[PDB]
Amino acid sequence: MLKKKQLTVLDLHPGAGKTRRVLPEIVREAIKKRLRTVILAPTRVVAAEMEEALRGLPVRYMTTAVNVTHSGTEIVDLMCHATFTSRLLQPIRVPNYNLNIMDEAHFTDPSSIAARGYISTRVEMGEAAAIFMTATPPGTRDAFPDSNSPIMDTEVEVPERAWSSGFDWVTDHSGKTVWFVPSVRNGNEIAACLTKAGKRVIQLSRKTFETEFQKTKNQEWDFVITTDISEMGANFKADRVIDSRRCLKPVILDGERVILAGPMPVTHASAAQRRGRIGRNPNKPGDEYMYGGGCAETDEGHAHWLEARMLLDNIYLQDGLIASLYRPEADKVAAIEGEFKLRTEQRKTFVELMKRGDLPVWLAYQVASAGITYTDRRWCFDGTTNNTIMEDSVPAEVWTKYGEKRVLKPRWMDARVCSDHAALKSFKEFAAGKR
Ligand SMILES: [N]C1=N([C]C(=O)[N]C2=[C][C]=C(F)[C]=[C]2)[C]=[C]S1
Repeated sequence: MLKKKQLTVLDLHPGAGKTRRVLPEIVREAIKKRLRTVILAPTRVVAAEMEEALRGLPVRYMTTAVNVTHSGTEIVDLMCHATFTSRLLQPIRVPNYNLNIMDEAHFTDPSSIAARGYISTRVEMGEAAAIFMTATPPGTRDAFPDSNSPIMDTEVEVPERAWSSGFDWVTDHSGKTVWFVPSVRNGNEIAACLTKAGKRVIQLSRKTFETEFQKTKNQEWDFVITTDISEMGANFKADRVIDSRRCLKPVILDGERVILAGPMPVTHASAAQRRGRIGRNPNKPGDEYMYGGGCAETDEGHAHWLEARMLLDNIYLQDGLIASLYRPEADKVAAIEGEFKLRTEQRKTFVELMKRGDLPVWLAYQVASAGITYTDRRWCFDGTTNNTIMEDSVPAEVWTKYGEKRVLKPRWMDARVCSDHAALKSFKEFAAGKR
């Protein structure tokens, strides 16, 4: 496993003990063999759970989610998938790790796909070893894998809007339910319907994840309404999962705009991870999984794989060489390796637009490749009339850094900057030059 030139996929079923049992054994062996090691966590929540499982082992936590005093003698580093990809992109020196361990290696965010591509390329070159830990590796076709205890699987119509009748089974339940919705806006509507019926609801999404997840431990709740982010190792002490089996898919149209297509079916990997939140306790057989549609390979042509190539084309590997995507997920995009490689100054703009600007990868690339500098926000206002961003069915307006009231009409339209109130508020602040 730990020998150079080897990539191992640790594919034990969900709840089999990959993080709490297998991971500390691997880390202990890596420290014994003097292997400079990196452990990659999908989120800050998982990074905190990993510290608990690794307590007593000398690990340098490169995240503010863990409060530890490092001795300076650790040869194992732990950081989030995004942090690893970010440090590779920035001028900062990243050690050439002998062993690369990725937990929740099924994560399909652009920085996670790019991290897999880089690490797998290093292993292919015979320079390093890697271990990818996931119950659902890329290409998996089984939405119903093994579990610690039997699960009641039921195909049923699941609401995606508020309802007045026809779904008594949803509210008649007396336990705790984790409900996967296709979007933040869809979750808001269902959460309001359940709150009106007397239920205590917590909502989770990528932007509110660390703060709102704490509420699942600190208070009594009846429902957790979440997007696909809870597929990445978040654990709940729940009795039931309700799964719409739907997700939004960012799609690049004619290479000039990004729309959020769907809702459409999730992959089998996503369905298995959603179901995998329950059936984890061998002492409580009969947790329920209610599912509202079929699976499909909706990752083919998904913007995230093209965005992963934009990231990889701008990471130094060796001379003019470029890291390829991890082989089982390479056909998800039709791209030319190196097509997105930027010159030094435009690359710095690209990185700053993502890191400080908080823009999606595709949108950051359009701005940087056009030769626009980070602080120049004229492009947020000079697009075509069809790129007008709407807020409450009326064009969104902002006061520019010059003091002029203008309609938000970006030269490149990426639907992710206005998919919910929180995203549109952050994009308005960016267009106004507030960051
Ligand atoms: N899962 C769930 N539930 C059911 C149960 O647990 N059951 C049992 C136990 C034990 C035994 F021995 C037998 C059975 C409820 C709620 S959640």
